[PDB]
Amino acid sequence: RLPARFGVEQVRELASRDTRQGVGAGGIAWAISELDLAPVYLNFAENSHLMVTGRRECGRTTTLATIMSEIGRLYAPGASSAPPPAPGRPSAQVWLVDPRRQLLTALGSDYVERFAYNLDGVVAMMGELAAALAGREPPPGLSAEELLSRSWWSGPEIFLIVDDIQQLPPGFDSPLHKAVPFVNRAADVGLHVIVTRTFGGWSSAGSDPMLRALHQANAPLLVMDADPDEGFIRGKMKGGPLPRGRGLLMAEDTGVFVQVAATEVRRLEHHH
Ligand SMILES: Nc1ncnc2c1ncn2[C@@H]1O[C@H](COP(=O)(O)OP(=O)(O)OP(=O)(O)O)[C@@H](O)[C@H]1O
Ligand SMILES: [Mg+2]
Repeated sequence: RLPARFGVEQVRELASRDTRQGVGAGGIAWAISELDLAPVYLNFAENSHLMVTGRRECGRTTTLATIMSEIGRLYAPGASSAPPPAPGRPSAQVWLVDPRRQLLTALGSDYVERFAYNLDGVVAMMGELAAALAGREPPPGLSAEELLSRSWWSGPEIFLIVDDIQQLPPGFDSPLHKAVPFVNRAADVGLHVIVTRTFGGWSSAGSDPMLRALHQANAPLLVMDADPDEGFIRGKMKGGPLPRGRGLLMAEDTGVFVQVAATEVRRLEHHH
C-alpha cells in the first residue's frame, strides 16, 4: 500500500512509462493510487478542474506546488512576455491567488501572468481574467462559412490557481464571481480552476459561488486528512483521518485513496 512519501521525481518516472487509457495519461501527474500504485492525473478529458480540502497542514499547498511543477514540465511558458512556443507544444498561463505567498516561485514569470496576495489585487486580477475569458468565443451572428474559416480565439491554457480560498469573502462579494460563468464551459475557453480550502466549516462553504459552481460541474474533490463530524461530503462518503499527503479522491458517489506527489516548497508558512 501507499508510502508516507512519494516524490514528484518518482511519479515522473512512472508517468513516462504509463500508456493506460482513460486516466489522463500524458497529463499532469500529481499522485499515485492505493489500488495499483500507478500515477493519478488531472484528467482534463473528464473534468477541467480540481478541488482540494483537508485539516491544517494536510498538504494543500504542496499539492498545488506539485501541480504547478507539472505545468512547467508539460507546457511551454504562456505568460504574455514569454517567447513563442516550440512547434507542437501546448502553452500554459497561470493566474495565482496566493495570500500567504508560498507559491510565488513554483513557476517563473514566464508562466505566471498575474498573481495576487491582497484583496484589491485579487479583485483587479479577476477583472482582467474575466475580460480575457469573455473574448474566447467567435463574434456573434457569423455565417457557417465564416465560422468554418478559422479558430476565432487564440492563446495559452489558463490555470486559475487559488490557495486558501477560505480567506476570501463569500457570497456575491466574492472576488471570484466574474470567473464563475466560465466554469461550466471551461474546456471551450481553455480554463482550469484549481482551488484549496481548509476543511473546517466545509459543509457551510457552499456559500462560495466558485465552490458551488465547481460542485455543479462535478469537479474532482480530494478530501485529505479530515473529520467525519462534518457529515457526508459527496454521496455516502465522509471525510476521515489520513497521513499527510494522502487523500480520498472523490467523484460523486465513488472515491479512491491516493498519495499526493511531494515537492519542495521553500515557502511554507503555517503561522504557528
Ligand atoms: N504529499 C506530501 N507528502 C508528504 N508530506 C507532505 C505532503 N504534502 C505536505 N506534506 C507535509 O506536510 C506539511 C505541510 O505542508 P503544506 O504546507 O503543504 O500543507 P498545508 O495544508 O497547505 O498547510 P496549511 O494548513 O498551513 O495551509 C509539510 O511538512 C509537508 O512536508
Ligand atoms: Mg497551505
